[PDB]
Amino acid sequence: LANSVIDLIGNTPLVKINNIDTFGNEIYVKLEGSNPGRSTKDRIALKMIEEAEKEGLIDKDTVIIEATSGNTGIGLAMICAVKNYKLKIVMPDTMSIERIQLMRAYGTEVILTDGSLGMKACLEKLEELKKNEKKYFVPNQFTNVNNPKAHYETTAEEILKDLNNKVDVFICGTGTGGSFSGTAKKLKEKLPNIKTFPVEPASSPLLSKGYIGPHKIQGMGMSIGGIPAVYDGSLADDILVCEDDDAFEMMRELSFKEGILGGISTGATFKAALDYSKENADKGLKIVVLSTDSGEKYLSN
Amino acid sequence: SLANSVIDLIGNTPLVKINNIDTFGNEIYVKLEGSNPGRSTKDRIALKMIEEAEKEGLIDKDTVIIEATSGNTGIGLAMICAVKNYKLKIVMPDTMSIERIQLMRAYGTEVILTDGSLGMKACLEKLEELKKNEKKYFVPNQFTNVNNPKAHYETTAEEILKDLNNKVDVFICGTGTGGSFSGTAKKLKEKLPNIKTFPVEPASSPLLSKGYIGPHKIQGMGMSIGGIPAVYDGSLADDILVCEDDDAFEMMRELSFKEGILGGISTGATFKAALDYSKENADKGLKIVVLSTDSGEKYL
Ligand SMILES: *Cc1c(COP(=O)(O)O)cnc(C)c1O
Ligand SMILES: [Ca+2]
Ligand SMILES: [Ca+2]
Ligand SMILES: [Ca+2]
Ligand SMILES: [Ca+2]
Ligand SMILES: [Ca+2]
Ligand SMILES: [Ca+2]
Ligand SMILES: [Ca+2]
Ligand SMILES: [Ca+2]
Repeated sequence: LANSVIDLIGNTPLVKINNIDTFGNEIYVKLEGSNPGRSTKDRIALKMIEEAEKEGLIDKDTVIIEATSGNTGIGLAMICAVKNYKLKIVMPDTMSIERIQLMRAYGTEVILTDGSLGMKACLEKLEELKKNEKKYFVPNQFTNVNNPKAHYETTAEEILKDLNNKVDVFICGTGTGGSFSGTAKKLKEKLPNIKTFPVEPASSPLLSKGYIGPHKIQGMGMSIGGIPAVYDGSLADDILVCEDDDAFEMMRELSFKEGILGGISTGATFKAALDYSKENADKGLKIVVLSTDSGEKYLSN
Repeated sequence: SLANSVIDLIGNTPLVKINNIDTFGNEIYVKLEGSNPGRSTKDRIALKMIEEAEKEGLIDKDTVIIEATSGNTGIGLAMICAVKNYKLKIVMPDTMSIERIQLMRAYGTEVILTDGSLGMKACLEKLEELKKNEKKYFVPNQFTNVNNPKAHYETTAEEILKDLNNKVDVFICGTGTGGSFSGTAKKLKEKLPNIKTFPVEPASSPLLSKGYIGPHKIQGMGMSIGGIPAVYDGSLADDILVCEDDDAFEMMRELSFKEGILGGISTGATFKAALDYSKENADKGLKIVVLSTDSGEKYL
């Protein structure tokens, strides 16, 4: 028994890749789409809220307000439904409409900004919304230590446990950089020789080339006007990248060949990992790819 | 939770207690079959129908799998066939959610549509033409295949018994084929002779309770193949429950708003029926289990 869907967060499965040729290394995909909110962000939504509760920052009538590209908003929405908190989300209008529909299904109010202005415009709009709220809490996933800490505490421990501490490589897409940075930090503490790589959009190559651009890999990319505080670049053994169309193609390869329905970022991160495996062919490496969300919410794209 | 493929993730779904919605002094637990990798309970029957046919020698590498479905059985089959590299063709009514078509095609399925005003019977008729064009095929036929209710008899029911430590008073389940209801109820009644088990049908297509069919919006429920499916066992039903379309939608929204449970339309219908039942039997301390057949994302 679970007492609520909150008890279903985490403990997600790790699936081996069987049909796609992985070049003499083993690739495992951690399916964060299995979380009740259908993304890894359920983990950070839960920890950011639970820690704020313990700190006395959230009353029953505190309005939670967050800027998000979607999944953190969905995770927060689901948790706020269970907890009976009021949530307002600011999101760009360029993200999948299914994100809006999911948040609204849980009772969350959505405020939209012009997506050509990036997540920075969301953060600016949130400042305006604060002026009309008597009592609020902003989780601020871009700076809140409880974003990477959630992954340090749970995501990484699950990887270590499921693979019996045999992990050579970990690869993860980045937006805030929290899932990469928190997970890689714990993995590196327990497995000093592991290699950990973040992925970013080839069309918004902030970490690899120093500039941003428009791209279609929803959830990835850094558009707040700098590198998020929760990203820890010292953990990156290299920066990997993926083109928009390659990300979409790999998403369909995964569903056609493995029955794995992941999001666009999963396609991007997996493509990067498969390229890495090919470059490192026949080494018998155990490579773990984080699939951030499931692919259901991208049928409209 | 290391898995060799998504097939290993089928089953062992969670039972969640309802805590915010008023359940009238009984405990209601929802079995969340949306947690399956294909997002419905039909993953269980897709897996058993295919695995049993493999063992029988009815599926070779070049055998085309052909099935009529309202969606979820097709999605389950598609995900399993993707892993196993079998060619799948599905016939579905054009009145079901477009997300069903997109999901099945994502897994590589060829999806053929029939006019939904004609019901599932039209899908079954269309299967005849598809059979003529294939040298090797297997039709799982969820409406007649005992491996549909047997999957639930073997796994779903045992998970319910295990998770509640054999303390279950009432089981309530929506019907389309009748397989999930009939398989699960059969096992539960073999182990718990006092348990009450109820199927739910759409109030506006009350075939079992009133002997006629009609239009409804509770996708996945209802019987439109031209009679009662062979896998439905009406001797297990302690009564026939129903739900109206509007109430099913309202309850779907109540579940997501108040419990953070995003279930399909049939989950709203089945849950509303269980709530009504619980209200009529208020304050008896009954342990009521409701099967939530699928998750709600495909209805957006
Ligand atoms: C198939 C289905 C049903 C009916 O289940 P049976 O076990 O075939 O009676 C109910 N709800 C949904 C969402 C379904 O896909
Ligand atoms: Ca150490
Ligand atoms: Ca290093
Ligand atoms: Ca390209
Ligand atoms: Ca009462
Ligand atoms: Ca035999
Ligand atoms: Ca195929
Ligand atoms: Ca195909
Ligand atoms: Ca009504």
